[PDB]
Amino acid sequence: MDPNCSCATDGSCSCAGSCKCKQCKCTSCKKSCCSCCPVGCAKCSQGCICKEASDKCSCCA
Amino acid sequence: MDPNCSCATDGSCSCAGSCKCKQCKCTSCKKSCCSCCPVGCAKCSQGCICKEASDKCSCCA
Ligand code: NA
Ligand code: NA
Ligand SMILES: [Zn+2]
Ligand SMILES: [Zn+2]
Ligand SMILES: [Zn+2]
Ligand SMILES: [Zn+2]
Repeated sequence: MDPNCSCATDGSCSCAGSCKCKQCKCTSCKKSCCSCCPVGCAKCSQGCICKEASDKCSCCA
Repeated sequence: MDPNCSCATDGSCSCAGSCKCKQCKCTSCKKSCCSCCPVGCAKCSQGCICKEASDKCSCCA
């Protein structure tokens, strides 16, 4: 339940993207690296390239 | 054609994952953030958590 994930660390959590974690450690959870892109974004797959403002981004299509 | 992507920067590239880029800027390309996980890995979607050794990882299922 490190600063970045508040979940149980025993493998059992089913948060599946409804958590508020920054960097969730649950295998059920596939949230995006940013608020401006879907989790599937091609330009961000090797690493997030956006500025963490939130809102909406100019670097991805 | 920055240090991290060698592609043409005009939108036209169709490398689609056959490039050697570290952080490819082409919208056709969906390579993984690491060598030990598929691009779809749940634990790495908000940010890569693995150690860049390459090989195979202990943090993801
Ligand atoms: Na990409
Ligand atoms: Na995740
Ligand atoms: Zn969880
Ligand atoms: Zn979660
Ligand atoms: Zn390319
Ligand atoms: Zn590429």
